[PDB]
Amino acid sequence: QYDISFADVEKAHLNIQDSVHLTPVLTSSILNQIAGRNLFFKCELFQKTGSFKIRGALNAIRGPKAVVTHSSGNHGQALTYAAKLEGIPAYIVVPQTAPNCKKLAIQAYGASIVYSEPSDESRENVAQRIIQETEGILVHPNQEPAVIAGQGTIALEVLNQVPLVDALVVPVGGGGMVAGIAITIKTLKPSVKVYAAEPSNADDCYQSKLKGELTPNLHPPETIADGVKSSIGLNTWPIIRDLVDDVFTVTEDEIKYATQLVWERMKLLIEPTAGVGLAAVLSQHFQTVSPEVKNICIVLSGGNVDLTSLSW
Amino acid sequence: DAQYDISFADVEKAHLNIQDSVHLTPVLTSSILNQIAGRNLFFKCELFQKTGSFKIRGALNAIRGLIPDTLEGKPKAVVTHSSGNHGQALTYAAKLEGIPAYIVVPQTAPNCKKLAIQAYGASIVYSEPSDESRENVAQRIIQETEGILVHPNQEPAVIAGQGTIALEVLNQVPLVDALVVPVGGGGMVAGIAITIKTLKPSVKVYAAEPSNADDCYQSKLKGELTPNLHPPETIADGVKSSIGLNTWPIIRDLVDDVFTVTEDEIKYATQLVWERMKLLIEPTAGVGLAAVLSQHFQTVSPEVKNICIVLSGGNVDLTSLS
Ligand SMILES: *Cc1c(COP(=O)(O)O)cnc(C)c1O
Ligand SMILES: *Cc1c(COP(=O)(O)O)cnc(C)c1O
Ligand SMILES: [Mn+2]
Ligand SMILES: [Mn+2]
Repeated sequence: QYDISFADVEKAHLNIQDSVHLTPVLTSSILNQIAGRNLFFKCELFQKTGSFKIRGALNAIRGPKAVVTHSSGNHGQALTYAAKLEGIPAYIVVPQTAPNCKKLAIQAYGASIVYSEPSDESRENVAQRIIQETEGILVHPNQEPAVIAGQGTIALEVLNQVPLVDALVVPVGGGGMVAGIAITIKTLKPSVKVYAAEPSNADDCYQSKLKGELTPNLHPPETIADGVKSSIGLNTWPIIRDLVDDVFTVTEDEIKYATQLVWERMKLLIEPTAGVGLAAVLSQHFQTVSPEVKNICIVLSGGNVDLTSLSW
Repeated sequence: DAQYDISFADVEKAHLNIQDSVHLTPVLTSSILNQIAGRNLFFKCELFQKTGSFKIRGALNAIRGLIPDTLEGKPKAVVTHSSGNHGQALTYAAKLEGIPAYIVVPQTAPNCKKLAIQAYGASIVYSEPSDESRENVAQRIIQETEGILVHPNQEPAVIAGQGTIALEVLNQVPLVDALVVPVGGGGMVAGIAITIKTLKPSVKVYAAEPSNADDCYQSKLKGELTPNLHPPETIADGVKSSIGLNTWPIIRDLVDDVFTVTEDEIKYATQLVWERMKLLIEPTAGVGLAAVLSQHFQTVSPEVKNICIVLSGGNVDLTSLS
């Protein structure tokens, strides 16, 4: 047993497969050619709300005076979405350095926005400060086990969509998605590698694997990947420890290079957090992954990006 | 003499000629866009095509047509004039086939397209942004290189290649009711019309065009070719060309209607795809959606429900905006 069950994943599928897009897998010949593998992009940027976070947010909501949470943007959008549908008012704690377009999008989704400082701590606290003030319930971005169940239903889709899939490269923050995916993937096929991808400026998931024990960022990460700044937690760590095959960390310049490659060559408007998976596959350290592993599916997790970035 | 410069047999042959090198691009949908439009829209995603637009189909078909059974008589060089996208596609096509490319590009053509043409290894030669200057400069470069002109939209093999878009859509959307196609020189909408009217003429073919460059509209009203008096100025930089002698007769006979759209309408539809579909189209590719959202398209019968819009390109500067 881990915090969520295989069973909890299918019930989440059936609980959200009525308002959730079975998003496409797109491919790319020029990108297949720079990798030297056969890349398959799971396009979760096309999802309702702009990222995969509608799954866990719907499933948490289905499966209250208010609902409250902390977000850099995505969960705060997919929660406020799934809660507006049930008439429930919503409060969203969002770091002050957090993306301006993910802020404006949360208010336009109806909810009250309250600014915190950028950290797992300031967030996880200015969150319970509103809970006390509103008597609302909390829905947690990656540790709440309904939310973790919502995201494993990415993995079911990928197994059909890519019949002959060799590896799933997944961006990790709190690890809700990559853990939720490993709970699902590793049962049905264990010759399917599960690689985690993560910026070097925020390498708690790599450090934890190196150390063999939960090793969170103790300084707030400075990284262009605004959506993976969160540390992995207690529920999701065990799964990452046992079922994730490796972790690949990437520099700011690798993330920026690979996100620009998806914009320019694939014409997909991903947020830079979604370029981390590809960054990992194009890395010096990935060029030594067994040439047997050919069929790499990369999760493009979101497209909630401000149409005016540092244009860097 | 009843024959147009191409038939459907040319399109099926183009498909064979190129299918091994061009992507069979997806047809994506958006429930929020269907809501705004009040129709079921199907976005044929030619921005995912190689070189970032559909132009690779025609440029590759024409190239392949120029190469004989032995190496003898193969072109020394290929020459064209282009606002950027045909230049790219021809350079890439010529590169696969080991032929040198010389592209004549207007100075005022987008920088990203100029950079792309150079990245693929062409020599770029600059002209004024007019139909006439593009042609005279390209004729100078032909006489100097002993090269062969592959015209952006009047060459039959290019028209035939762009028509393979319609072959795929017909497969991808079984109960398609209409195609909407941006029109500049008309190679693309002529090859589509030919293909759609030959196989399933109950499907509508509609041209979409900026009102700032409405020579297709005005030519259809008059019943004769009537180009733009002045070079057209519009944010839809891919469709400033005028229609020509080879595409005019097909557009005349087989294109059902022409919808013109304002600059603001093009801007708005383009932003709507970027934000709502997360698809990086260039403004010329928002012309078809602008047209479906226009006041005037409101008189398209409610029976014309399943509308396929060709998103023809994704070649836009990322740092450049407004
Ligand atoms: C939340 C998020 C992730 C990572 O999910 P975790 O469960 O936090 O690992 C990756 N990409 C995007 C765009 C996200 O919003
Ligand atoms: C060239 C082009 C068109 C117009 O094609 P024509 O055959 O000249 O009508 C439309 N959209 C894009 C992106 C183009 O590059
Ligand atoms: Mn981390
Ligand atoms: Mn015109």
